[PDB]
Amino acid sequence: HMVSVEEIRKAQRAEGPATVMAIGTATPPNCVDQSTYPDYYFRITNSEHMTELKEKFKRMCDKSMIKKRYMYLNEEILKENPSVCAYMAPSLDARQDMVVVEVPKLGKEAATKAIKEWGQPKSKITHLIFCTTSGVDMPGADYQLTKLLGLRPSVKRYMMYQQGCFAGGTVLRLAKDLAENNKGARVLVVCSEITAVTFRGPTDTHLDSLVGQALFGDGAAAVIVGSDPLPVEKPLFQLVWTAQTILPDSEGAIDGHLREVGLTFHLLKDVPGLISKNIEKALVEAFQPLGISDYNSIFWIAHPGGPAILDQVEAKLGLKPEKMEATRHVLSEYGNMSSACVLFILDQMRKKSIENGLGTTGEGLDWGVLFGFGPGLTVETVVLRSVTL
Amino acid sequence: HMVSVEEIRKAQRAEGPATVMAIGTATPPNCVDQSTYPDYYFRITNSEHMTELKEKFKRMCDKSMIKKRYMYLNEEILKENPSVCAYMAPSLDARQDMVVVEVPKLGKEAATKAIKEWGQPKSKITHLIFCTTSGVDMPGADYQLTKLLGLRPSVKRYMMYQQGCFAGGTVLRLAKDLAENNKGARVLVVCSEITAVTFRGPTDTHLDSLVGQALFGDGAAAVIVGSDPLPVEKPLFQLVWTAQTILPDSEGAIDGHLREVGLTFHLLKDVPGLISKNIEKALVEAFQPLGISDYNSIFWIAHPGGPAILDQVEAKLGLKPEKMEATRHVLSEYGNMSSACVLFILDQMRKKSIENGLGTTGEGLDWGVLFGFGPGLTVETVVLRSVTL
Ligand SMILES: CC(C)(COP(=O)(O)OP(=O)(O)OC[C@H]1O[C@@H](n2cnc3c(N)ncnc32)[C@H](O)[C@@H]1OP(=O)(O)O)[C@@H](O)C(=O)NCCC(=O)NCCS
Ligand SMILES: CC(C)(COP(=O)(O)OP(=O)(O)OC[C@H]1O[C@@H](n2cnc3c(N)ncnc32)[C@H](O)[C@@H]1OP(=O)(O)O)[C@@H](O)C(=O)NCCC(=O)NCCS
Ligand SMILES: O=C1C[C@@H](c2ccc(O)cc2)Oc2cc(O)cc(O)c21
Ligand SMILES: O=C1C[C@@H](c2ccc(O)cc2)Oc2cc(O)cc(O)c21
Repeated sequence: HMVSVEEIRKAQRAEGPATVMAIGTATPPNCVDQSTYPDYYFRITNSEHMTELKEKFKRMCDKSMIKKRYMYLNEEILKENPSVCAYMAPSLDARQDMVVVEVPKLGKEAATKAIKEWGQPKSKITHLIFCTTSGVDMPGADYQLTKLLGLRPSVKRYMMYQQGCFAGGTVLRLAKDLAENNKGARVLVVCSEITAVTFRGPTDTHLDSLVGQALFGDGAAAVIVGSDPLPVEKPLFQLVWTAQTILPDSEGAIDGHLREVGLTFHLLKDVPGLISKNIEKALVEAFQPLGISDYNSIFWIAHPGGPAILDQVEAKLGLKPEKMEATRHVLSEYGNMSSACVLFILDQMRKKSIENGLGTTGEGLDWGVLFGFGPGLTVETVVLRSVTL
Repeated sequence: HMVSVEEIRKAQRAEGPATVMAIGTATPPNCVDQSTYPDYYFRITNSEHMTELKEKFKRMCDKSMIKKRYMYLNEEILKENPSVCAYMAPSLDARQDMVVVEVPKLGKEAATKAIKEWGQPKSKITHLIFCTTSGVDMPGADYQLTKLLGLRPSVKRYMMYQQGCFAGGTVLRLAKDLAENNKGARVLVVCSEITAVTFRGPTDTHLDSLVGQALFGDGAAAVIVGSDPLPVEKPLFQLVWTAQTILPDSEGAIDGHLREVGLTFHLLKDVPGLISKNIEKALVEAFQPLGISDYNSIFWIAHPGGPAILDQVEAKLGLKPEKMEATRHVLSEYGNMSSACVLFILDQMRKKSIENGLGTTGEGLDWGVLFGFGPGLTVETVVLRSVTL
């Protein structure tokens, strides 16, 4: 017969739901204690004379519910790059020189761990999604990671630059379509974030910049996503349904500009209220079609943008305190790692489910939700199904 | 009745091949004559003393096979922004201030034209892909376009930043999977490119930067992509098959770095040779499964990185001179508009096929190829099917 586009389409598409088959995570080695961060930060920025501001920063750090963060930046690198320690000094070239190298390097560590868990040859990776908010370059971090891992030159790449904190949801929403539309496709997904682009000295004029310095940390996370798993692959979660929305009345709530001074951060106090005001509508869109209206009966992964977002969502919906445990655990041990955070939380939930002998990767529950929150104000929703242990 | 993930997946997916249903294009109003550009360029950058370098640049402009380009930048803006006219003065903030506004605005013009051709309500747009190599911001150009067009707030966005010249292929590879995997999905795709980020003054120390000043122009293009066309929709092309690859021995052939001086361009003389040496392998991977080995029997869309790429591909494959007509037409009337170019060429091919009464939107042929070329060195391949006129 003559080959038709309709015959090609039927032969090239996959049959089953996109399935998470591996999760790996990595951090820079420099662990920074939150209890002493105000002293460390005001010292390495030569800002000890700003005593009232330091008291404000101490309250921010004490309320952050962060115990520690990992940071590529250390005292030696800051002494070598004093423009990065200024509040607002031309410093983008110094910051780019760091993150164009370190972002794909950290992503390589996470990716190697995901590949090791998957247990399949890396020659079988057909698609790569690389996501960061930390620097840009051409060719991108996707190309650098392809070279570092030795993936096939014909890997289909999606380079997601300057995305922000909702993009852990965005990469899963993308991976889902890549895996489900392509028979055989195995998608490597990497989110890698390094705060060397946003770190800056303190000022009393832009207190929202200081909130960033209290919350943001470094990390990379990788997942393998595919449809129609082989018997030798080990499913962890299914990706069921996705949505992205812009919240009403949220213009300018979270803004970030890449300038000569690096990545600047603008943050309205309305963000927790905006998210908690709109979250039931997002849950109804996702769960009404599944016949689910009890949000204490699903497992939760929420981007921990800060503890006020988690507290206000929990209070608005009446989530029991157990629901945010995995989310709060990652906020505690790592801080806000922008796009990577919800992937660390998915890993933490699988890990705690195994440790406590629960019946599924979703804390013994069947259905789950993953939320990303970021610039827009954008909300990403991913509906998840757990796998039985 | 308990809904299963397998039942959701079956109801959620589209049936047929991703179909281009509209193409719209837009350029800035300032038309720049290539025959006078060396005198304009050397004057406005205060470089008239560099008489030997100006003769070199005249030779580049004369060989470029470009007649004119459209540029957001004009004499008035350049006099207001002397930092942009230096080879390497700090200028990123002035260039960002231009392109963070102008890229989505030019995108809107193109998108409005695509939506008009499509003839459906913009409320039916489910997915938006925005692609640019010109600036970055949070929220991104995708958010700004959603606001400018009044798209639904729940439009699923894919913000493709700092991609480079191959990404007109990339956005079609992405749109194909979004349209095919999602019943009812209608994907708006916008590529918008503004050279305000790369424009800079001449120096004999970086002759590859001067090549960029001869070739790169501004423009935006938009397509609507969907599966399962309604009877009131009008298909133009089907997207059949896609590939991305990195060419062997091509490391550093095309690089671009975002610095305090704007986007810097590095370009090896190796590029045309690398592309022509590797293009047949790309064609065999695409067309041998379709039983096609005569590359004069398919319609051609090639990213016109420069005339030397097109000349060396044509000579390597023994293409008839007519095959590259639509591609050279766009190069002649618009220059190299990075990711947008191949979409202008698809429009030009449809327009010439109508003007000349050919049987199909692909110059009367059934099968076609679209190539993107850019940093990596990356080659994007898209196999197309035309539609009858
Ligand atoms: C920062 C945070 C941990 C502080 O904890 P808290 O429970 O609010 O404690 P407080 O209300 O005492 O706030 C601490 C201080 O930070 C200030 N602050 C909080 N959010 C701020 C913002 N967006 N801009 C400026 N200052 C802010 C408060 O005004 C307060 O100052 P004060 O003690 O001098 O009056 C908490 O407000 C939070 O998690 N906010 C959400 C952060 C967010 O939007 N995340 C998304 C990042 S993309
Ligand atoms: C630029 C171009 C139009 C010049 O036309 P050409 O006649 O084939 O080349 P010529 O040998 O006459 O080149 C003219 C001048 O440009 C110079 N030149 C061409 N490509 C160059 C490069 N990549 N870097 C530096 N100089 C270059 C030549 O050395 C020559 O200088 P000269 O006249 O002082 O000797 C052509 O080389 C071209 O299309 N090149 C491909 C551009 C490319 O790689 N595109 C990708 C963009 S991302
Ligand atoms: O400025 C930043 C920093 C960035 C980031 C966080 C952690 C990290 O490791 C690297 C980068 O996250 C952000 C997220 C935003 O929505 C807006 C922003 O302005 C920023
Ligand atoms: O430096 C640039 C400019 C950019 C561009 C072209 C046209 C336009 O209108 C806007 C930006 O295209 C590029 C494409 C590349 O592969 C590498 C590059 O370095 C560049």
